Amino acid sequence: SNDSSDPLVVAANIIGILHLILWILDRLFFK
Amino acid sequence: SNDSSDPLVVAANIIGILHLILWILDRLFFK
Amino acid sequence: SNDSSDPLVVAANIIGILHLILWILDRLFFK
Amino acid sequence: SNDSSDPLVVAANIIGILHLILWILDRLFFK
Ligand SMILES: c1csc(-c2cc(C[NH2+][C@]34C[C@H]5C[C@H](C[C@H](C5)C3)C4)no2)c1
Repeated sequence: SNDSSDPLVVAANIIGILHLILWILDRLFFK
Repeated sequence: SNDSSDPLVVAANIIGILHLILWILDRLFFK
Repeated sequence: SNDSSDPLVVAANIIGILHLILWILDRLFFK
Repeated sequence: SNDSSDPLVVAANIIGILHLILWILDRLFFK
C-alpha cells in the first residue's frame, strides 16, 4: 500500500509547509 | 491521472522555491 | 532496487527535518 | 524518460541543500 506513496514524502511536504507558518510569523514582526 | 504525479509534490517544490525568494531578499539587506 | 525509491528523496526529507532542529533551537533563544 | 523521475524532484532536493549552505554560513557568524 505504501508502494504507491511513502509517508515520508507526505510528511516532508507537511513539515516544510508548517515551517513556513512559523518562519512567516517571525517575518511579520521583522525588525 | 494524479497517480503519475500528485499535486502535493509539485506544490512542495514550488513552496520551497517561493520561500527562497522571500528569504533571499531578507539576506540581501542583512545586518 | 533504487527504482522503487531513490536515496535523494529520503535524504531530502531527512535534511529538511534536521534543518528544523537547528532552526527551531535558534527560535527558542529568539530576541 | 522523465516518467521514471522528474527534474523538479531532483532540483527540489538540490535547492534545499544549497539553501542550507547559505543559511548555515549565516549561523556561523550568528550574534
Ligand atoms: C515525490 C517523489 S520524490 C519526492 C521528494 C520530496 C522531497 C523533499 N522535498 C522538499 C521540498 C521543500 C520543503 C522540504 C525541504 C526541501 C524543500 C525539499 C521538502 N524530495 O523528493 C516527492
